[PDB]
Amino acid sequence: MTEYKLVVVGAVGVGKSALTIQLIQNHFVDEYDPTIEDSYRKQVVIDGETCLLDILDTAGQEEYSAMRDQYMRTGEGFLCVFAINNTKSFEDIHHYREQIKRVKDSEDVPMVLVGNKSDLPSRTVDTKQAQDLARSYGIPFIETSAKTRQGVDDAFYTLVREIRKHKE
Ligand SMILES: CS(=O)(=O)Cc1nc2ccccc2[nH]1
Repeated sequence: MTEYKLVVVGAVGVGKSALTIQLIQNHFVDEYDPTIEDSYRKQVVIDGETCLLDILDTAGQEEYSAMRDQYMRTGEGFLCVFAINNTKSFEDIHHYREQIKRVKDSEDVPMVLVGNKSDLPSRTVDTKQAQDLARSYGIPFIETSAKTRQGVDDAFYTLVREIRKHKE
């Protein structure tokens, strides 16, 4: 049972808890709790490899800056979760990605881009805007709603595969 550390980083109003809990105990929480640091751990069968996935839900407040470098250095994977109900958060990803590069010290990093609330009718961002951009970076774009549970496991399995490819 190999250990995999996945840190969840997103913006405010994305509902990261709705994604994490949906995978942990398969529960959808509509409520928005001010998460500071929530530890999660789940055992999944990655294409046959049952491993231990360590997940940490961080805060979305800019107040935590000095502690940012701390968790970003121990995180094997970075779960960039944003909501397509806001076009501002789509730009904030660049700030995070650019910073992550500074903490990773490498251009090669198994990261993907996902968008929650893809089931909301207030969708102001289209998939093309994300696909075209993701094409440039060369990163797989996966759209999964944590409300209806559409390819949730698949989105996590793909990430682990990317990490394994980097390892070996
Ligand atoms: C039970 S735990 O070890 O606190 C959960 C966790 N999730 C993580 C993600 C990245 C790095 C360390 C991480 N630790």
